[PDB]
Order: sequence, then C-alpha cells, then structure tokens
Amino acid sequence: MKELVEMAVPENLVGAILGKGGKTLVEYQELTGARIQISKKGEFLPGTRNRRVTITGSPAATQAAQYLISQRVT
Repeated sequence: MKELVEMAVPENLVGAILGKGGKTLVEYQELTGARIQISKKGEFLPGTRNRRVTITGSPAATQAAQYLISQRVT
C-alpha cells in the first residue's frame, strides 16, 4: 500500500530542502525510499508563497521523509 503526502515549504527556506544541487533531496529519497518532488520552481499553494512538496511511497517511508524535511523547515 502506497500514499501521497503533500506539505508546504516557505519559498525562502526551499534552498534548505534541496541543499544545493539537490544533494539533500536526493539523500532523503535515498534514505527513505520515498519519492519527493517540489512544485514548479515558480508556483505556490493558495494565497501562498509556499511551494508544495509531494512525497509518495509507503505510509512509513512517506512519514520519515516528511519528518526529515520538517526538521529543516527552520
């Protein structure tokens, strides 16, 4: 069983998630086995300046990746 988690990441912190070169985003995927994607390098959520991050995989994989990203959201 697989699921999709969608979370918000303020535009001024996204450089944190990527880590530059995508290094971190690749590592988090690597460690968890969850696929992680960040919204259009131009568009955000609602009356938002938060980009949308989509995480897919097993519930446990998805939760470990959301958690690890959350630690870096300042």
